[PDB]
Amino acid sequence: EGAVIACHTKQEFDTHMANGKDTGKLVIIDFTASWCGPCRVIAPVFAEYAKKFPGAIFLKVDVDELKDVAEAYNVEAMPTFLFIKDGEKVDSVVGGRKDDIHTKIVALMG
Repeated sequence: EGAVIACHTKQEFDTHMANGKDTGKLVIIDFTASWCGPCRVIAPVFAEYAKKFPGAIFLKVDVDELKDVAEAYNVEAMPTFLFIKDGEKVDSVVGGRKDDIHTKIVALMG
């Protein structure tokens, strides 16, 4: 319903990722951290993108909660936005680059 889904377990992450893959929707993951200032700044923006693009799935993964998922995706700066289509990584934005994130959503959705 145009909401950011906070994934608190790998199981939670995987079920939403599978839903995206299955339904052909773009999935955007915000790899974030509670200690991260830049993450805080971009958080409400990511939430507003979720409302703006109800046809895409917006996931939030706290890197200290899901250390294995962050590792598997090679997250090495915070925040990192990964773009997933058909289950596979297709793009990324490193840092709270508001315009770049918007541009990439619009472009990858169509």
